[PDB]
Amino acid sequence: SGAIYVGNYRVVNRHLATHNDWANLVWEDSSRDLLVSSTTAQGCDTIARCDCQTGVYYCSSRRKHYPVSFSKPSLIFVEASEYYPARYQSHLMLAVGHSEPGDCGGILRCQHGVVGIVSTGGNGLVGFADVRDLLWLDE
Ligand SMILES: COc1ncccc1NC(=O)N1CCC[C@H](C(N)=O)C1
Ligand SMILES: [Zn+2]
Repeated sequence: SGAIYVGNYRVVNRHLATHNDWANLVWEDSSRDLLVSSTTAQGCDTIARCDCQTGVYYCSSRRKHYPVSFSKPSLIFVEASEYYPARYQSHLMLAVGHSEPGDCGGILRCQHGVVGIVSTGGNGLVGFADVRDLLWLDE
């Protein structure tokens, strides 16, 4: 679990969005595993606008943060799960690191701000849904 709170927006993994997220929907994209909902309170986070390929992510299944080197956002094949058929997920960044399904939502940050959230993993890989191209989150 986990979310990014920026301005009057909440960014979550689309497959973990709640009834309240869908009732206050701003934007969603199944190919990116992202959903953004509107909030009444002002959010605590800021979004990185950079080309960093290193950062630190929060891993809830270890109660720890780990440093990572990750690929540029790309179109990556993701195996079928209970949430989606087998498909290509876009804007995904992979790194070597630990994850379990419940780690989805953990934030990846660089020195500039939030880069994305944990969205996929397995066998010592972890994948992050990038949010740095979503410029409207800041307006
Ligand atoms: C962090 O996730 C994991 N980590 C380790 C083992 C397995 C997983 N799970 C996944 O990768 N899933 C399940 C949830 C929906 C994901 C998607 N973005 O399509 C795919
Ligand atoms: Zn950065």
